[PDB]
Amino acid sequence: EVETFAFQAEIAQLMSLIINTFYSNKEIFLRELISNSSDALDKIRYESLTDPSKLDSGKELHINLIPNKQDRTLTIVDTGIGMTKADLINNLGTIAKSGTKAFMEALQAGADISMIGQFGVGFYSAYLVAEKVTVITKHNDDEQYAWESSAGGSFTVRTDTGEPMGRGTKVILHLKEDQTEYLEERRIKEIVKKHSQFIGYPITLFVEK
Ligand SMILES: Clc1ccc(-c2cnco2)cn1
Repeated sequence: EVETFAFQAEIAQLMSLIINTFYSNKEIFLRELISNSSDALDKIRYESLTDPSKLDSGKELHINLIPNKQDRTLTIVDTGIGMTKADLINNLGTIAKSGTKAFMEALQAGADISMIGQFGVGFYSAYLVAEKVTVITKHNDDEQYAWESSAGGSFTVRTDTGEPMGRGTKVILHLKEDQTEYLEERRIKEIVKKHSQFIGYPITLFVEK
């Protein structure tokens, strides 16, 4: 059973700007998604300080980067707090309407796309490199769900029958044909070292057969 939703107009406009603006510094998508994972891990860690049972769904707090050249996907997995169905529908747990308003003002006031994370909407930088994004998520208080969008003004949500996750979020980037450098080990390592060197969780770059 698949539910299809329209993006709020302001979010559709944000996505269109990300997809259509000429902007060469696309590699920041990875910094933004790793930062979101770190924020999600901080949240479950904080809850666990007063309620250790919050980690019954998984004690390890980490980030995995999983390239797959056969599927043309880069997957960012974290064991953070995850998202409820309501969070997914409400712009993946962001205040994206107000964040977009500020971001678009800043761009007209001199800012560039790399600054997107200062406005709480860094997730959408995935569309710098991905033609489709799938988000699989499991929060302690809800079931496992899959969100997906190829932009174009709509997203879907369905219960996920795939591999159970325990707790956290998996962002699957279905890369554009001309963006496959982001599956190359040396390129990913370079981006992590440049932009994510102070993230306080282990970031494991998986290798391929
Ligand atoms: Cl990641 C990103 C890329 C482009 C823009 C933008 C806004 N206005 C023109 O381009 C914002 N964020």
